[PDB]
Amino acid sequence: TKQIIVTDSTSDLSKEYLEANNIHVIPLSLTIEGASYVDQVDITSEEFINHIENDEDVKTSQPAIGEFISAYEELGKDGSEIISIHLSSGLSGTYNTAYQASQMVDANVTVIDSKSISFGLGYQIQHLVELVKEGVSTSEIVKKLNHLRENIKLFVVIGQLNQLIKGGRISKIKPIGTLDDGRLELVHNARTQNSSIQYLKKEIAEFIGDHEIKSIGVAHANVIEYVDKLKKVFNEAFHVNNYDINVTTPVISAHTGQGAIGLVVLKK
Ligand SMILES: CCCCCCCC/C=C\CCCCCCCC(=O)O
Repeated sequence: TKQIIVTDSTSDLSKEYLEANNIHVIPLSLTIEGASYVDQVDITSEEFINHIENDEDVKTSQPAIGEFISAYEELGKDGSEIISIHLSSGLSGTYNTAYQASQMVDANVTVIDSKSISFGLGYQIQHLVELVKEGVSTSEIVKKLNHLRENIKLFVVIGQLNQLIKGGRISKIKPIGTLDDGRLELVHNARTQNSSIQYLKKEIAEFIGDHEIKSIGVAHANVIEYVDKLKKVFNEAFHVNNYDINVTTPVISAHTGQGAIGLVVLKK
């Protein structure tokens, strides 16, 4: 009776969490100097960083449609519904490909465009896990996640602007972007790591008003010291109880550059 959850490799949730909650991941790939690697299957994050530091060209790719078709038909084998939630259609063709696959299987699959990435997607997955445990219908789940998204704010501080430009995801010093209905918009330029954090503090204070923070996540492109600077400021400003912190997946850092951070705040 419980729906089965599928996602892609861009949520930045821990492997322990994904495995513990039976979340099936369809991974994206990277092409580095003419050779491709499935993220976290054929290449580790340490290995990826070594390629980047060697000035190598990197591109990313959505999963092949056949990977979705195979997964959906197998997971649906006993008649269970599948809910397949993906990073923003404004950032990747993954969602569209999942939808196409859903029209080519006998299984019953509902595909959701999260309009987000990293913990913005991850927190939707975590809420989805809870709704499935509670027995909520798929149609109601879709509506509830739409409401939840209005309470998520995502910022990214770009590590290497030239990488972001090469990757093509811009829809509209340290550049700072946000997602606007799933599309990446650069909204501010900060002069330093420290000043970027002051900007983010003020923007988060504006976003939350007198609301509590339910979850706060920071994903980072191999720069924990920058994350720690943010935690120190945010601990004083907002008295955060716990952060979700992870090294971001190579598919994301391929676009942001090394030294980037992604801040995600879910308000109550
Ligand atoms: C450092 C962690 C940052 C987390 C927030 C990222 C916000 C969006 C900004 C840039 C990342 C873009 C990733 C695009 C992946 C495309 C995959 C594909 O090839 O289809």
